[PDB]
Amino acid sequence: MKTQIINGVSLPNIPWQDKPADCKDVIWRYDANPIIPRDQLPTSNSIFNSAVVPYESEKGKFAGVFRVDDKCRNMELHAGFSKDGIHWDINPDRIVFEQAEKSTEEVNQWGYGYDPRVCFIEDRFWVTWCNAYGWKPTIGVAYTFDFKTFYQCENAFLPFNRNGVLFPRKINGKYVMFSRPSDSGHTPFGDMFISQSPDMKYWGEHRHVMGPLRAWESKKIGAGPIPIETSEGWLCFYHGVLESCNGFVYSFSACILDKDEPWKVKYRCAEYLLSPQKIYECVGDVQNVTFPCATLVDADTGRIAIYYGCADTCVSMAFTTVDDVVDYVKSHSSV
Amino acid sequence: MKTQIINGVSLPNIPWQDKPADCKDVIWRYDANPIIPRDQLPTSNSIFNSAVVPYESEKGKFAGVFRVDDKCRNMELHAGFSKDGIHWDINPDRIVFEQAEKSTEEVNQWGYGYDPRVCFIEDRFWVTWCNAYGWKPTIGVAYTFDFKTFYQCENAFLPFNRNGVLFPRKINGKYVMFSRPSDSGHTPFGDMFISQSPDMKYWGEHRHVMGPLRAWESKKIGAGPIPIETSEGWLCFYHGVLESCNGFVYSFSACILDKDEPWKVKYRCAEYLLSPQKIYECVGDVQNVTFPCATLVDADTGRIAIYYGCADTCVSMAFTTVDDVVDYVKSHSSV
Amino acid sequence: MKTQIINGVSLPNIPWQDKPADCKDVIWRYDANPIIPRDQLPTSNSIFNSAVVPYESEKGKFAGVFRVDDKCRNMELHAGFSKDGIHWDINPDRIVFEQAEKSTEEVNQWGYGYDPRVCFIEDRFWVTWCNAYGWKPTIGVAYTFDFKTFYQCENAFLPFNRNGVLFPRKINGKYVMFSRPSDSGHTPFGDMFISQSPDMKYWGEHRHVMGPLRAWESKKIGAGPIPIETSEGWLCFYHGVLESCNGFVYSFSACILDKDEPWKVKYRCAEYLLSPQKIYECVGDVQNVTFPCATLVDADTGRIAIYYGCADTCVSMAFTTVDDVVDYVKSHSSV
Amino acid sequence: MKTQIINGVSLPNIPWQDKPADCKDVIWRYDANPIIPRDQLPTSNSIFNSAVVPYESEKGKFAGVFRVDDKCRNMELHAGFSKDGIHWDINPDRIVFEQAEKSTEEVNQWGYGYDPRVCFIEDRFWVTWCNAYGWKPTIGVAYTFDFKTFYQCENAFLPFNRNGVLFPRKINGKYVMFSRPSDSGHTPFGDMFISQSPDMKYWGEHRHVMGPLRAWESKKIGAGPIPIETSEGWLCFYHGVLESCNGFVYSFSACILDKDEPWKVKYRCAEYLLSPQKIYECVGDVQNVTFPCATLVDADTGRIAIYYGCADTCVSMAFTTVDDVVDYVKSHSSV
Amino acid sequence: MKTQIINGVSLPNIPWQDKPADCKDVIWRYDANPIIPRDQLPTSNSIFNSAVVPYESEKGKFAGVFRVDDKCRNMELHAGFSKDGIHWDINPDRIVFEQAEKSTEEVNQWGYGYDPRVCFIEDRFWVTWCNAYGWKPTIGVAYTFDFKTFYQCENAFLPFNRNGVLFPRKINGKYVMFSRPSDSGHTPFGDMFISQSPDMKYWGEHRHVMGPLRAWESKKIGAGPIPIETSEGWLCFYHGVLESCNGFVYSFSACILDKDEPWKVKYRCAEYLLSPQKIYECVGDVQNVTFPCATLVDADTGRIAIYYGCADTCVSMAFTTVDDVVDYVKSHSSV
Amino acid sequence: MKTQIINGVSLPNIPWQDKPADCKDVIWRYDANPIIPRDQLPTSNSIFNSAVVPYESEKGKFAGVFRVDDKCRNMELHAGFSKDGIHWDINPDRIVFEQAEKSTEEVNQWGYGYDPRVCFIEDRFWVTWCNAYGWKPTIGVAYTFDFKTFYQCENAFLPFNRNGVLFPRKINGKYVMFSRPSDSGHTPFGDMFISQSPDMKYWGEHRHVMGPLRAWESKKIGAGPIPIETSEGWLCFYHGVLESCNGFVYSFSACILDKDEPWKVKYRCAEYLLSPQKIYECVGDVQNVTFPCATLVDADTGRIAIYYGCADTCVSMAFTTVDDVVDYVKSHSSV
Repeated sequence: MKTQIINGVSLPNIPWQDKPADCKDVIWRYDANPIIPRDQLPTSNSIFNSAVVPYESEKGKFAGVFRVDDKCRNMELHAGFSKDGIHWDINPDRIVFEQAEKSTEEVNQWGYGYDPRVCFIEDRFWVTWCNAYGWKPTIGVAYTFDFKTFYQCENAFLPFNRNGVLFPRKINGKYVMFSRPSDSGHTPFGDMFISQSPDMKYWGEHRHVMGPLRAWESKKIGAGPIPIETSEGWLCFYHGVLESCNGFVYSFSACILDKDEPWKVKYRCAEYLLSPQKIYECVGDVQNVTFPCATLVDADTGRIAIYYGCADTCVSMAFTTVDDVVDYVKSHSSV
Repeated sequence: MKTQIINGVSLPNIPWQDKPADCKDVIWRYDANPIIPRDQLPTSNSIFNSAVVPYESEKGKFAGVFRVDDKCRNMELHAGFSKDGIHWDINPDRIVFEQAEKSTEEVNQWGYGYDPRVCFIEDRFWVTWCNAYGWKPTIGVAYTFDFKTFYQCENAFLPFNRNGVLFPRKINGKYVMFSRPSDSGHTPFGDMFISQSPDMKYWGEHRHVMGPLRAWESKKIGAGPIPIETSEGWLCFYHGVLESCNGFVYSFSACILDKDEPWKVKYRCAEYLLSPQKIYECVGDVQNVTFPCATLVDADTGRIAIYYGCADTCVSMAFTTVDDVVDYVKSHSSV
Repeated sequence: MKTQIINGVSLPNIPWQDKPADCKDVIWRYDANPIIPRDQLPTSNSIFNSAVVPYESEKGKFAGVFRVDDKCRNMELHAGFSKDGIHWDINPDRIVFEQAEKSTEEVNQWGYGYDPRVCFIEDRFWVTWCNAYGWKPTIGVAYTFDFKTFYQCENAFLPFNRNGVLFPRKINGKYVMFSRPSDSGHTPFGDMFISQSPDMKYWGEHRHVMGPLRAWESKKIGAGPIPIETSEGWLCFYHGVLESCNGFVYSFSACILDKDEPWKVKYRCAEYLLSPQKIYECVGDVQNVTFPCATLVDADTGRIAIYYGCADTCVSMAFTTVDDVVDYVKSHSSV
Repeated sequence: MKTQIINGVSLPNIPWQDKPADCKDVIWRYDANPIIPRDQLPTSNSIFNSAVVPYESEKGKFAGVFRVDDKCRNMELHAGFSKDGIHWDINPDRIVFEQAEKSTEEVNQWGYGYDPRVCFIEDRFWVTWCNAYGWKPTIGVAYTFDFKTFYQCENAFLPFNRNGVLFPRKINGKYVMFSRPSDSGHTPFGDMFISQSPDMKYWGEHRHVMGPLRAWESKKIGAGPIPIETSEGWLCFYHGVLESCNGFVYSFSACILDKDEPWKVKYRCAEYLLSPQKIYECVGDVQNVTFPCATLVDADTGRIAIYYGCADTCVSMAFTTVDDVVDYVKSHSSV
Repeated sequence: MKTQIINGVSLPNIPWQDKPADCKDVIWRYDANPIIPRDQLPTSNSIFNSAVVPYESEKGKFAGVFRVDDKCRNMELHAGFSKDGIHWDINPDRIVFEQAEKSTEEVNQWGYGYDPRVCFIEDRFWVTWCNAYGWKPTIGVAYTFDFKTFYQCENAFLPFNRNGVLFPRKINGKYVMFSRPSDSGHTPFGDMFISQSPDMKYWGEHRHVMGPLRAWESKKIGAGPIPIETSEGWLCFYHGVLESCNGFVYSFSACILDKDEPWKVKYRCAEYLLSPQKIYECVGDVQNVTFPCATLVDADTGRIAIYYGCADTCVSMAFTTVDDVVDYVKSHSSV
Repeated sequence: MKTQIINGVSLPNIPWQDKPADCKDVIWRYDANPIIPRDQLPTSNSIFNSAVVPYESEKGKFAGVFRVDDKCRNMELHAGFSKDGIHWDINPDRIVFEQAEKSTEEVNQWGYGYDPRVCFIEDRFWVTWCNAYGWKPTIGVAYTFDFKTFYQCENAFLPFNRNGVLFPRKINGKYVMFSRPSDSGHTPFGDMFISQSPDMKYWGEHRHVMGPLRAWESKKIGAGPIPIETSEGWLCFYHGVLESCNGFVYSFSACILDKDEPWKVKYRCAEYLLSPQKIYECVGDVQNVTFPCATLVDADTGRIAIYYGCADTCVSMAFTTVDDVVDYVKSHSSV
């Protein structure tokens, strides 16, 4: 492989399909999407925008935290497990957080939770999600050792904020998180930022990453899945939005960020890499949405399994390789 | 049956399919939806949101008033008839009202009409619909004995108002109608109210029923079909709206209102009972709409057939029972 | 006088100043405006848009219901009295309504109230105002014999409505009220309607009066003071709104309506008769507001004394005659 | 035929399918739509709203200019060629314009271009499109002899303008062009205009054609394909927009314009002639759009083949005849 | 003087006051503003944004075209005359236009007109203003020889457009006009353009001049008075808008455009030269507006008298010199 | 004094004027407002919303940071000095920040700054303001020892945020700062929050304080001057906004927060304590604004001198006492 994975893991059992002969694109979709349908739970209206990591357990080789909206259209998080990373066993009830410290008992009342991202750091799995604080969106933080008990920490930021995604390790001795300042409604703007923390409680040294640039990403952008560490820097899949007369179209692509200062962009692909085109992407609760929240990387082969939400209804998968994405990113670089 | 139907009628011939074994919902769809396609009339752009009652005719056992939108996209009411309540013979031409009284000859000019509701009271069938008075939406009122001639009455209210639905008997000596104060466009709000009339002309004693509450019904709500009288009080299906970044999603559910003072809520289901999920509910003139304007009830068995507009394009059917709805309403109740 | 006053009163004591020689306008202002300053009460933020009638009491020859906004910016009604019609003794505290019938003890909770209109009809003074019902604007209704105790009746209408104004007698056996269908915010529209009632409780036979026409009244219109009965028909001052890039401009003018069917317009003045031009009309809590809620008419001479809110801050007076207004409306008429 | 085609061309090779026996419409759809899928090019996100004329070359009997949106969602024009008018060989790469005079070398920088219209005038093919001038939409103007080299002229008008369409000959000594004053975003208004030029550089004598009228066209209208010259006058297919709560629905119909003063409407069909109803018209990048930019007319038979955009995603075809349309337009005329 | 006036006139009688010793600004105000009060006509609501030129007649040495809004708030143009350029004799009645050619008898029906600009070219005075075409704003054109009879020509452009200002001579043998593409309401955007015409009927070769830039001019800009020809190029006073939470603030400044191609900016002052600060500029029908439509320039001294609208209520005057303004524009230039 | 000032300062030379005999208010205005006019500096468009503390220097007994908007309408901070606290010597030029550490030389480029607040903490003066990071509002942080050199630190938070106000000592060993999550425009919402920091660099443990409540503060609220420590807890003046049809009205009041957990509201005055009512408050750049950013407190007497911006135009002074404010706040408390 021309581009090496750093601090990756060996995933010979990575969900995978080969790139169809007629497929002329960098990324190709799994041939039996969606892998998690809207009604997989008795109480679920939709299941989408969901986080997955390799994790060995009684129920399989992968685990995850899943955005589940019930028939009240309440937004919740459910833990889930899988042997092959495709057919998922999702807890019927929501994660009920325990507080890591007693000092956050008052403040962390449950309201809602959506769009989680999950990664392992040094000794545990960290969950971020869009958490309600007094019914306002900010970034929630929790950790878990076993995806059974979840320990909630302080919300990282003030509202209004969304798309909080942790880098998978400390950089220069500091935890680093993508976020994306927003508002109280259907946010019509959006630049990506990073913020830094020595202890995962106090955040600062905020740095602007990038903002809306090309047409497909002209209205707003946001961080997708956990950054992938690479010979070239941080490989970051991200979402971008185009505004039509009828609403929003959510596509995603990728950029490469400087290894030591992730807010500096080395390359940024000028094209989307996947956009709403199939029936399950264009038809649902929210039309024309493809929203990546997790990837699996096999460091041995550089194969990538991408999980993305479709039309805010279901979860689908797609495949590509680190070499293929990096190559295309660099060969079609914006600015 | 645990809950009794009060002042109901015997309908052994009610359109009916049994609940499938795989089905985990309170309400299940007719397996051959839609029952009325958009192009059933030579001039129809769409047929939806329509009123249906038992009525013994030369042309069948059921009659109705149908919202028909033509290829001007004008909005009109058409009388229809059916033997089985599933296959309909809809008049090719619109209802042309006659004024019940001379005193409305000048006032009631025909501009538009949509979303009729119809029920029998005492000696005749009463029709309500969203009626244009100087191209502003209010509640039109009319009656008929035969679904051949329609006698138009005074508009019940000042604009701007929509979703006028009559209770099917007097209550404490007065006619009672649901309505839903609106504005001059795509109304971004809406609470259910009742008004009271001794004579079907003068209205007053306005009482607030309820407003938006759960996420699925957070933008606005409004009355659906004619209220059903039960031992628990009034069973009322109603629509609720969720606003996404791309627009509105119309779902519907049910509440139970006090027998004597129906603006007082006894139970209200926190969950929708049906939401736009099939292709014909999600794709059409207005995506993501399931909109109930009529139900049939067989008082002998408690079976309910529900007619509902789909994507403002066609008319579909769903089934449930009074007991199933009531049990679920009571056990999943909001406030 | 050329135009006669019908069913008026002898008011030789009417507040008055003669038309200055250098005046060219149909309506001239009192020379020591405002007559009621924003801070006349210890708790008042502003006092404006207020109602006045001849009433003989110990505290004088005139009575009224005044809109008072307090230093919370709450909207309240205070009763008031005056010997000359110019200097006002206003109650320091809000009218606390008593329910006329027990049937409204539940429904009529006090939320807020503004823009009263008042007239004597056959045996008492009737009061209308914009009344909160569940914090939504509609028309409140009350009566009083002595301006000391106020008896609240049913709200005449559903929200959202404002500018409810009674005609000062029954017409064809029915009470008649101006109103103006509105919305839940700073309403960007507005036509005048009348509604009719046999008993001041149930309302129906709604009729359209008129809508925005000329530029000065192009955004919205609304009834002002009590209709004045005349040889020409009903003389009605109404406000109209023009929208600039910075907000609204409230002026007012007059129309003449058919005696028998007051929704039919006989004459309507193309120009405003007064608009915001003085410092106390242009600067204040809401700039450029000129808003009449009462007139006194001396039937013996045709003298009219106009009370009008200025900049939503204070109350001011202006003067004109019935013949002048009538001549000018008829000779400068729209449609 | 009852109506004759004036100044037309003999097109016995026109793409054509007969009206189905079950078709009850003026216009019927090709039965294998779309004819150009979104991904016909390796770089194409979507191909729609496209211009076609008869033109003899080595690659076929018809040529075109096609709107292609690439995977950055940039808007470009690509020339294309076809043997039958149904299977199309479109250039992989955009038209790179040459300037006709040196005088426009400075101002005509390429930004974007979409919705081209093309017609033959005396000695060459003219192209109009929506051209960026400083990223504001206006009407770009060019000509070609071979569809291989394109020569750009002066932008016809100031921004903001869209839907510029040329009449296929001079009228009263002058070139005549449809356009449609717009704004800087998703224009929520739109009337059709004509402007006149002696030389295709300077435009003047601007004339209003018509504005939104019927419901299906209530929000805005614009010109579609090249006007067809006829014994009854100019036959002009046009698009019209209705606004639902979820956005815009684009439909199209026809009108007939006076032969010598084409701003004067003679007839105007009250109904749409085609509206978004099939799955490739309702689902896509932009839901519910059918947008006609080109027709082919066989003057011998009166057969018409219509090229129209679907869902801003793909290109489709429909068929009708000059007589069928003209008769329907004249028998179902608005005003 | 350092900067010379080109093609100017000797104006020893120019209205003038010397700069106060305490004045630290480039432009100082006349000390008895307004020079034209809102009520100078018996019918006028407001008189503002008005055009003025030197012109010898029986009524004085200056003549002009004045925007008068009457008590309907209709917008009209009135002719006016002055002996001293300060006290004005304004015709009580509107200019009623005569068509230059009979070919515009039909189109040029009068709707409204405002914001006139006037300059002498070769042999007559040319008048532009914002003219209604079918109640939409565009630029009207007309000429006069004596300011008594006015000859209307073709509207120069399509709607929507405002701020049409002619250069006072041909340039490269073409008429040159500033305009400012707008929209149907209170336009929230605006760049300056020029267009070119060989005959004042057909217009083309459109060139972008400049856009909003500095904070005080961030929302939109527009041309002011007739360009003044100097040895630095064209001295062009222009208006620019800032948006606060309460509305717009209109200030004005100056730029210097290239002699040969006036769409190329040589200098552009970063600061405003005058902004709303006085009571008559800040209080009125539209608060915070200072709007220049005319200047007199005495070529032998470089004195400049500026006429400008204040709060869309009245006309005021200010003074400066060509040298003062050119030095300041250059030494405080933007880009 | 019933209430004590904790950790206060002896200020016998506090600017002061005794309450007028006819003053029926908690707070009374200085009788020669403004104390700083819009044009005190040669460059200044307006000077308002400014920060003031006691500080012994060569230029006086008080110092501060002043918001100066220049004649580009750029927003700046200027240091200033005063002998009496009423007559100010303000630097003609902006504060150019030094970076406290080189780690912020890249990130902290100057764009704009406004609404400064200043207080002493342990060994230096800390400055917060609304600081542009990539032209997005957030809270800037700096310190000074002498008001001559200012050392900039890291922005406390992500955009979008404003009204950052530091408590004047550590609480529980942490710095505590008011802020107010906003958006990218004229923010139509706003709640007060605090955030906590060990080191003035990293922030967390965010706590909701309060949001809009009473009509005068129905739209949004925000922290005003530095919190004052008191026997009753933290005395905090804050601004509140009401929205009319014409824009915003900015008033201000006071609340009392828990000494140890300042996000917990003990008392909250239901009424405003000062609103826009004088000509310098109601008329100017932004109408109807009274915005407090600094108080002086004499701990010996309880005298409070209040600095506040008026109409975004000038600075005024008001007067009150701790006991007067605390008593009124306690006896007129909201929730």
